[PDB]
Amino acid sequence: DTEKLIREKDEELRRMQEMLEKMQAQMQQ
Amino acid sequence: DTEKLIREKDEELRRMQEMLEKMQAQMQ
Ligand SMILES: [Zn+2]
Ligand SMILES: [Zn+2]
Ligand SMILES: [Zn+2]
Ligand SMILES: [Zn+2]
Repeated sequence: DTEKLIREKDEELRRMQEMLEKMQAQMQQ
Repeated sequence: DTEKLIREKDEELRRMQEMLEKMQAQMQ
């Protein structure tokens, strides 16, 4: 399914952005 | 205690490095 494929990939990208965000914060505080 | 502190900070960087590697591999 094409909408499901876009959605699953987009969520994975969102989860990775959040991880990077949490990592950068750890190297600050 | 300085050696213990260095290892604990190293463990945290390794965990971040390892998650970074999973992201790059995952984006294949
Ligand atoms: Zn469809
Ligand atoms: Zn997106
Ligand atoms: Zn889900
Ligand atoms: Zn966020």
